[PDB]
Amino acid sequence: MEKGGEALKGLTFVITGELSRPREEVKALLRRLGAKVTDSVSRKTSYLVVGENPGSKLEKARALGVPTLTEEELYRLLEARTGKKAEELVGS
Repeated sequence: MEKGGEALKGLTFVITGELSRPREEVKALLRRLGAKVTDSVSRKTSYLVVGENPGSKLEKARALGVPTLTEEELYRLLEARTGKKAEELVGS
């Protein structure tokens, strides 16, 4: 009876321009995860998904004070909540 519904919701994720990779695919699953996402910074944001390495996110992902959100946590609760591979392929 307890559906819970609290994977990683209540958090926002912003993508610096494009992070240097497909930010629409990961964002298409983020919304499905209940959590919200953005692509700008004014104050209420200050949350970015660190996926790539040399991604353009190096600006908000490095942040000399701003807080960045590890995309790993998003990748965890995603599978830990989806119960299936996020790629839907690869193998085993």
